[PDB]
Amino acid sequence: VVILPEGTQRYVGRDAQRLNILAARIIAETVRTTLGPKGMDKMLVDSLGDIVVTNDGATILDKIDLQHPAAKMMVEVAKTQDKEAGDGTTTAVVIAGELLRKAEELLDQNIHPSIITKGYALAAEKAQEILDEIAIRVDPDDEETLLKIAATSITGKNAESHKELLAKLAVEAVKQVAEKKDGKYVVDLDNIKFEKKAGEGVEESELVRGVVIDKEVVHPRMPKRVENAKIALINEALEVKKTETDAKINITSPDQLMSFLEQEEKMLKDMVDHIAQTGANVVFVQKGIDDLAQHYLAKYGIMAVRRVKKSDMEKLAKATGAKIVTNVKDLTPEDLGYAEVVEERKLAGENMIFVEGCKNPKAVTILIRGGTEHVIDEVERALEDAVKVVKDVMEDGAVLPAGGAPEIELAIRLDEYAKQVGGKEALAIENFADALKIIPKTLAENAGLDTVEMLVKVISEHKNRGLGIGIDVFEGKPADMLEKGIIEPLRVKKQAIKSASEAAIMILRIDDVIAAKA
Amino acid sequence: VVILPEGTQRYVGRDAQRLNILAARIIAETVRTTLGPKGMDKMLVDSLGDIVVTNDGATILDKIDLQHPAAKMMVEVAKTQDKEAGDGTTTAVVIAGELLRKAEELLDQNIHPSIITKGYALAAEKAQEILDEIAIRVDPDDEETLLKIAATSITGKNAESHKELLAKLAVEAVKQVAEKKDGKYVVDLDNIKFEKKAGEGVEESELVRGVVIDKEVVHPRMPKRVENAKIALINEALEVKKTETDAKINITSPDQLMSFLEQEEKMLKDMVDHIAQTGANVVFVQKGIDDLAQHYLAKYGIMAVRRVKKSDMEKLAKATGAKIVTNVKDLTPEDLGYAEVVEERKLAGENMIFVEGCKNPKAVTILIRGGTEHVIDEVERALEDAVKVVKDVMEDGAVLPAGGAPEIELAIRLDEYAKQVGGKEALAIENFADALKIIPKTLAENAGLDTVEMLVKVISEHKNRGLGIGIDVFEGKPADMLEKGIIEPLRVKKQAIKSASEAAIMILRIDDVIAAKA
Amino acid sequence: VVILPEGTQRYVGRDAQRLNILAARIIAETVRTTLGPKGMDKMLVDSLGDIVVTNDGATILDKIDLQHPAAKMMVEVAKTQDKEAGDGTTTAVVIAGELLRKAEELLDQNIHPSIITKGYALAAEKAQEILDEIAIRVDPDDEETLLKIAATSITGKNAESHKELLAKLAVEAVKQVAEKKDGKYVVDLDNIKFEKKAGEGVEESELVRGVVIDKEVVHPRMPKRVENAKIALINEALEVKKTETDAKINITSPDQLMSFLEQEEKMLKDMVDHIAQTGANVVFVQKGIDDLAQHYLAKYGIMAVRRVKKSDMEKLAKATGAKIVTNVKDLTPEDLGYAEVVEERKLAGENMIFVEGCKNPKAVTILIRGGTEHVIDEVERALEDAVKVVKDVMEDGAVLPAGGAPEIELAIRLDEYAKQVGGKEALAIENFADALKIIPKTLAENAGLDTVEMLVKVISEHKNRGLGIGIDVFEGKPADMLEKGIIEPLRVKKQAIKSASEAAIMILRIDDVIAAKA
Repeated sequence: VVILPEGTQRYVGRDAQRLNILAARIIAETVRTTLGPKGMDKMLVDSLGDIVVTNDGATILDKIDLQHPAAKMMVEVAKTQDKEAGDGTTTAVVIAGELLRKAEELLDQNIHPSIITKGYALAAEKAQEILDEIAIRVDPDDEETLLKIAATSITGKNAESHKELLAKLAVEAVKQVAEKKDGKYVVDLDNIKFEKKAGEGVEESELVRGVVIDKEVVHPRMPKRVENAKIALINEALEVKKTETDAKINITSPDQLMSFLEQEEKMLKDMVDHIAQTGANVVFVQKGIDDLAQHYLAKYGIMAVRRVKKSDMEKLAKATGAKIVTNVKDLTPEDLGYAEVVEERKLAGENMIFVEGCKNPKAVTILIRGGTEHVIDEVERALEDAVKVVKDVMEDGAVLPAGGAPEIELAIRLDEYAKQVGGKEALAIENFADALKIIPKTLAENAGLDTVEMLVKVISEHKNRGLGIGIDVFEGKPADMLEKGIIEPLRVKKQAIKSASEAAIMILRIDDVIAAKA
Repeated sequence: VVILPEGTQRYVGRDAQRLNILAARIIAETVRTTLGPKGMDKMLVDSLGDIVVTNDGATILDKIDLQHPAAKMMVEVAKTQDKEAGDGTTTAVVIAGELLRKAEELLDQNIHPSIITKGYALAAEKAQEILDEIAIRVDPDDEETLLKIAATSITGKNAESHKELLAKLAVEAVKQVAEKKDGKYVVDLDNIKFEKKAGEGVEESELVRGVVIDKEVVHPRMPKRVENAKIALINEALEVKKTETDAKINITSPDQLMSFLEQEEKMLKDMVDHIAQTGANVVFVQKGIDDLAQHYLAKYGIMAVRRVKKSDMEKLAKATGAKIVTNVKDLTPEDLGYAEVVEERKLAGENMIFVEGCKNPKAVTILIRGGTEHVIDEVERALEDAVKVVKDVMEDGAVLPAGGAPEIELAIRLDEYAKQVGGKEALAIENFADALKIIPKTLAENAGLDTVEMLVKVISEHKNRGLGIGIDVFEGKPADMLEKGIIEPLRVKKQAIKSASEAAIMILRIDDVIAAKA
Repeated sequence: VVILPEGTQRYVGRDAQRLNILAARIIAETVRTTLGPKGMDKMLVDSLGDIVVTNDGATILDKIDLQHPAAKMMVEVAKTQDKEAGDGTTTAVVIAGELLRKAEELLDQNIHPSIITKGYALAAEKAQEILDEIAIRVDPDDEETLLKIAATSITGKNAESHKELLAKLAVEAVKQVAEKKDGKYVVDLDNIKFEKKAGEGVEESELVRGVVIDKEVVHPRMPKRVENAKIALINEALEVKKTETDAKINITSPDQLMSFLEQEEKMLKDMVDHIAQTGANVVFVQKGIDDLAQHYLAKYGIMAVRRVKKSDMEKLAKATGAKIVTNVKDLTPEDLGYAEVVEERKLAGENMIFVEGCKNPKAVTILIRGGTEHVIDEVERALEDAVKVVKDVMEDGAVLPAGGAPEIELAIRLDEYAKQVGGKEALAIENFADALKIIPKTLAENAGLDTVEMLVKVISEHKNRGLGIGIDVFEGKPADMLEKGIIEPLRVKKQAIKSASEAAIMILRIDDVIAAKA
């Protein structure tokens, strides 16, 4: 009997399983080649011909147009990993793939899915306990650590050539923006601007203790540089105000034509006059500025920029100290901000306003320079992770070695744990532990090393020497990640195992796939 | 003669019956593999490409694009179960499938349909008396019982890995929200919000004795945290009011251009002033909030949120005690609510507002966290069922054992009831009793146990040890369900038989199908 | 640069392997469900609506229209197995598939395929030795064991309902036509004919110590039954002969039109007359028989058949003892054969000739009766196997237990062998040993038993009691196969392993698939 529409496709039991797992395995196999300091990049071109060159796992999975649903779910793993911890996106997708691969060996041995699923949930929970335990508690503020986290992050990415600098710029920015409260920090990444402009070299990028607005000084007669600038922030358009209630002038005598043109003229002037009287010499207006207004600002020697982005008004406020005022009328000197220098400056041709030298900015800007548009785009991404990863540490105060060290310890510990629980769940558990080895395994692989030999060396060397033993892909030998300074946030590995696990266990429970026709 | 339009399909008698019962049987066979704590899930992809991975029967049947009308009939059963009792969607459809299957054996024996129908109705009514009679009455808020109900509900779903936590949250939320009238409890599930947000793990989900609104503080200079918050709830927009009747300002002198602007200016300000005067320091406005208003509101150090959903306004009142006022002017201190803490906060990046720590909230929020969108989506569903099962018991005050125990009880007795009425109705009644065993049969079937033997052992032991005996899928052995806490609501089983029966009878009365071309 | 033609497909490395192996495994999982006493059958309908219902692995794979190259390669395994041992066609394919599954696990470890390949060959050669050792030697003609071989061969098929009768016929037939040159037996399965005729049940099937031919007695006045028949076997047609060299009669007088006519008559009469003179009373002619000749044979009371099939002439000779002569002229008494009864009978309404009661028939016929044509076709296949496995044991005094006992013995021993080889080959040898368990595994699987549990009991017991311990699917537990009388030829296992092994190694060696557009 015709129950489902002609065109609907369906797979049940093992077919549903074989398919779903394979799609996931293939996606993981697609991004794993990107993982690690010797991992390479992918060039992606969408339907419109837009080109994206990047090493980022999340970006890749996001830009690429996947079909198979199982493959789409893996994307969720990378996306969530990215929002919560920054780095580790390729790691989570890769681990998720391997977990499934190891589960199908069991699935094939006829272990009921519920058992595998239960075993994994146990291993996953136990992996978090171990991580919280073997993590290196650190000084949320320690610059030396924040720098290694940043530098380690900016590795195996196009921008690695200038990681010392970029790391430095990334740590400084987060430190400044970071808000202290209860010996515990909180970082709002919106207080860090990323302004990019091709030209020069990446080595020319910098941190501006203030804001870099891609705007211009409205009037040519205004000053292009103001030293000890008193900044005023208004978001009310400098123009002739009209009531909300409909209203219309009723001219009855010829003299009114003038009296009303002048009244509007006076209103416009009084606004500018009011501004001047606060002693402000620089004004940023979120909205428009009539020509007459601009003219008086110019005659006052007041520099002015109009139609400034809402988010840009906020950064200026936090950097300069200035307080945004809705109406010019309410502007007082106590609302002006400070900046050592504010000036129009041309970058790769285009003019831009620089508000720098702010006392203690609560918002900062990283100016990214580079040889081509594509270059500065992939630097901005590298920098985005660096910032988030630095953030993770200042907020968590916990760090771990990299090089596969965590995944290796976990694989040793979780396996021993398996023996403790026994039964068929112990099979799922030891399989979970096994799957974790793709991280160290993939690192050596991408480095063109003999996968089998390396694992043998690190595991044993790690078992002997300790928690920090991981793979130094550059030197192609086991090494102490801690001494090498190869370090990452605890959160990266925590979120990575959480998302991958939950995703795997969800996919692993699907024994019936029913897709309609598109 | 050409009576019907070309393309019209028609089936009569055995044909009409054979196809109708087949589609239903198949729809039942499709969701049965989802039944029980060992049941699996289905991934459903629609014509747009949106993915739905779940275990819930109603969701499945609802999301799938069914063609055959008899199949569409079954969708009604699962749906009604879901609204009325929450859990039990799949079993209702399964029983309905089985009932029709056993009925056809009688049709084939040439028993007139009206007799089979009569037997089923007799059997179904008798089943309700039996269910009401063996039902285990317990007291409405017995936390221990409620926790077993929620835990039993959560098992067999993706979330089961964390059922202890989720059960606890479900129960707490319902106990708090529940209202008692005349020694009777009534629960409006609208006083329980579910907020989702990927990141962390399902293990991080919590119960907020207050409200989590997905919005942010409208003004940057407003506080982001208010401790002993005095909350004001207003829905009228904080903007310049206009009459319902049309009006237009008729300007006649220049001095007016200013006088009217300042009047609107004053109106805006007066509102904010009035709010401040009540003592309020946190205000949720349902409509919009003018820049000028936000500016004054800010200067007062009052946190404010614009465009808050009406449903969220209602639960903020229920929770904080605040009273929703329409016009700012009518706001009073007695209209203000309380919250131990109200603060903006970022979750996986996106900002949010927490109104936590209310005295005796009447509405609460279960904040769900998870590794991926799909995971929190399924968790939400599980939480939904859990909550409704807990509601069933607080309102009904009756519970039954699970594991196919009730069905085995029903099967025994109903079969004995048959012997009583005798005749041909007796055949229909004894078949209804037989049909009821798919539940225990399917539990064993999805667990990989020998259906025939398990069925023999339960019915046997059940007859010796009574009501409590059902199947323990996790131990592949019969067991006292009451002892193991494997318990479920009386409503779940009652509503199941009701909908399963009426549907089966309706289909069974059909001896002519007439379908027009689409 | 365009090297290959558009439409050409190519896969390389892991892709070529993934594809090839997945293909092989799928084709193996497909025929897998027919293995063992509780293996089921498949109905194959080709493009011409022709229907085939078997349990035979070789028949299935040969009839299915396979697209994938890898799949096509498994067919050769099934086919070569059938030609050499009869049974084990499915086993060979199932093992080959598992062998590849276990090998990709090593491929994923990045174990060079050269190593996996070398290891598998060691395991295979070792397996042959082990088989030759554990092989139980018996008397090639020992009826007792011969019947056990046949009876186990037949079980698990449609004709098992009558495995006693059928085995008796098979063992009897092969024994009779079997030739013992020098203390060594050799058997030509061509001396055993299979005749099918729908009608009655499979129980009426029988062994004719002679030949059954689907022909009729050429002339009506000829005897339909001849008691102690003196059979004559003529090859040339009984017609007016003609020279090889072109020739024509040149008539010159009326008297010749008649003399040449009477001469051709005389020629026909002499032939028949001559035959008659030998004393022959039954005559099978391979070619035609002129109407005049028929008339004479009739007068002489000689029963004759014309147009007898060549292969039947040879069976008639081998059975009756008659010597086949080319020209009637050379036929003599010493050439006549003997049959205790040559008679015409109707079967399913069709006339057939029965030559039975032969002295020491060297060619024999098994007459197959059945309920339908399909039933009869499947019994014929069931018999073709019984006949061949019996043949195996008469030429090889070797026999082995079944129920997966051999594969279990091999898995245990080959695992030990691995240890003394060590290194990565050890891994490969272990996987080859592991792979061998799908036999016992799927035997239990098809019986509905628990694979994991069974495997543990069998191996445990086998280790305790010895070589004969295997799975008794009918009783659902381990048992002694030798006592139970469940034995198979040594050949079945030896060939299976070879074919499976050589094919697996061949596929593992591929790393580049290049397919032209069809």
